[PDB]
Amino acid sequence: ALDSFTLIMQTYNRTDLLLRLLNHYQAVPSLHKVIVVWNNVGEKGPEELWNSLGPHPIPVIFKPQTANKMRNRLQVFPEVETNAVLMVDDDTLISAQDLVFAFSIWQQFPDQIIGFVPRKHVSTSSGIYSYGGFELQTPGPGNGDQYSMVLIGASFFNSKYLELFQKQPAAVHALIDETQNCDDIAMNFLVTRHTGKPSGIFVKPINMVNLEHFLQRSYCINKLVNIYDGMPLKYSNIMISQFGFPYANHK
Amino acid sequence: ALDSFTLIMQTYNRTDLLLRLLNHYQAVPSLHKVIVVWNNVKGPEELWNSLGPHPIPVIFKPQTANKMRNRLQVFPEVETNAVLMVDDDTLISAQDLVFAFSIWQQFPDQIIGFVPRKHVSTSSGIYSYGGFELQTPGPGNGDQYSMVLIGASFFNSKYLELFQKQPAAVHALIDETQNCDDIAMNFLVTRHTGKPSGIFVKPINMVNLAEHFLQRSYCINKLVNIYDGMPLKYSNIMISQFGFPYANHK
Repeated sequence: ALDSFTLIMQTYNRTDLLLRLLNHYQAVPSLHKVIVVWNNVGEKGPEELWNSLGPHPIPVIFKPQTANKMRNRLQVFPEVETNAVLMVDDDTLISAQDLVFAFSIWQQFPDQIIGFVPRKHVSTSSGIYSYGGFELQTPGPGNGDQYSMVLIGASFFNSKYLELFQKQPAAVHALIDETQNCDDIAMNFLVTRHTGKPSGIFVKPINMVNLEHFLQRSYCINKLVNIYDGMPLKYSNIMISQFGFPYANHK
Repeated sequence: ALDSFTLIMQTYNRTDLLLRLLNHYQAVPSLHKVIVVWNNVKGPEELWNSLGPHPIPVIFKPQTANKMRNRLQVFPEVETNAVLMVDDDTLISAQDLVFAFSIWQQFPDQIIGFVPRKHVSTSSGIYSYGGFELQTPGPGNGDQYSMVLIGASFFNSKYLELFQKQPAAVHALIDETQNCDDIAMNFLVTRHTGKPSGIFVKPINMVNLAEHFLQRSYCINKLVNIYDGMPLKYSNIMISQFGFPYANHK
C-alpha cells in the first residue's frame, strides 16, 4: 500500500460501461484498491454481478450514495489506505502504460495534481476570468501555451486533499452543489493555495480514449475568486512525456 | 544578474564559426554575460569588438590546450546562479534556451540539458556508458537516462565550486582522461541532491554545425571505485514545452 494508489470511480446510468472499465483497471500494476461510488440511488448495486465474475486482483468497494451529488467522490472514504488517489470518469479508458508512468511521476511530485487533461483560465478585462483550453490565446507574452489546471477526472493526487477539501469554506461547498459540477476547479484552487506551486503537471497520454459546462466553469472561477479573495492559479508550460516510449521519441 | 545566466563556451580554431555562433547567442533573452575560453598560439576579441556594439559583455580568456581539457573551471566573472555551457560547434535555438532556462529556474539544483545518456551493467559492479542504442536498465517499458551532458545544458554555478572540493583522486582522474568531466559532474550533482543528476528537455531546434564512449565507460568505473558506490539514478522524464509546437499536447 505504501507504493500504490487507490482508484476512485463514480458512475451513474453506465453499468455495462463500468464493468468494462473495471475489467481493464483491475489489471493495472500498483493498483491497491477500487472504490466505486454508486450514484444510482434506489438501484441494485452491480456488486453481486462483479463478485459472480471473480476472482479479481484487488478489492472493489461499491458504495451506494445518499443522493446523486458530484462532490460525493470527493468525500473522504475510510477504505482509502494509499497516499495516492487515481480519479477516472466512468467513460474514460486510460492505458496501463499511461497510468504506470503518470503514477511514477506523481510519486516525485506528491503534492501536485498529475494528470492527462490540462486546462486554463484567461483574462481580457481586469478581475474577470474565463475558462478554456488550447482554443484560447495564451496568457504569457511568450511562446507556446499555458495551463493552470489539470482536471481531476483523469489524474493522480494526494488523498489528503480530499480531507483538505472538506475543510474548505462552506461558500465553496454551496457552489459545488449549486452547479453540480466545478469540483476540479475548486480542487485546483485548493491545491495551489496549499503548495504555492502550479496545482498540477500535465502528463501527455499515449493512449487515452473516451467511450464540461464551460460557461458554468467560467462562472465558478469568478465565484471562487471572491470566496478565496483572489486568483491563485499559477500558469505552467511543462508537458511531461516518457523517455523512449514510444521508442526513439526523444529525437 | 538576477534571473539571468552566463554562457561559458570553448572554441577550437574557428574564428569565422565562433563569431557566427556568438552573433546568435548574444541576442538570447536573460543572457547576462558570455565567457569565451579559446586556445592560444591572436584572439578573436579585437574582431568581435570592432563589430560592436553588443547586448552583453563577452569575456575572452586565453588558455593552453592543456587547461582547456577542463571545462569545470571557476571564473570569477560569473555573477549568476546559473550557467549555460555550449560547445562551439552547436547552435541551440533561442526558443530552446529560453524554455530550458525557465525549467532550470524551477529545478536549480539539477542539470537541465538537451543530451541524455546512461550507464548500464550486465555484470555486478561493471558499468558501461551509452545512449538509446543500449537496452533500458530500468523497470518496464520505455528507456532511461542517468546523465545529462553539460554541453548544451544549464546548471548551477555553485557546482563548479563544489567540483573543486572533490577528492584528489577525482581531480587526478579527470586530468588524466580526456573528457570525462561530464561523468564527474553528473556523479557530483546526484550525490549532492539525492535525485537524478539532471532532467532531459527535448530540443526543438538544436544543430551541430567527440564522445570518447570507451573512456567514459572507464571513468564511470573509476569513479565508482573512488566514491565506493554508484550514485547515478535513472529517470525517464522528458520535458517539452506545452503548446510549442502548436497543439503538440494532442
